[PDB]
Amino acid sequence: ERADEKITNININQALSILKHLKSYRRISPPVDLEYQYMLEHVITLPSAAQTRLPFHLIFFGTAQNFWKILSTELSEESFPTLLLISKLMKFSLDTLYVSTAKHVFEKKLKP
Repeated sequence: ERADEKITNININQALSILKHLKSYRRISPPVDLEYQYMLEHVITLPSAAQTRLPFHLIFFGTAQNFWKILSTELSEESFPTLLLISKLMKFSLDTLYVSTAKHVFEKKLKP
């Protein structure tokens, strides 16, 4: 950003809020096989931070399919506002998140 070169296909003006939101959020689930596969394509040992946070490479410039594969296992009532705000900043389809959250809350909280 200091270099002032927005010619790259990767955006820079929006990732600062994403990093803060990811730092403020704590992951509750073990890493999914998608993260293992993406890390083993560019082989590097997974650090311990995979147990507490979400990978930035698969979120920012990754596909929305990866987005919904990763946030599928992270759905909860407390995580719903943070993930909804992230999806607002992702400019993705909020309706899929709403349907998935409704089904998850029905199954985990309303069913018992």
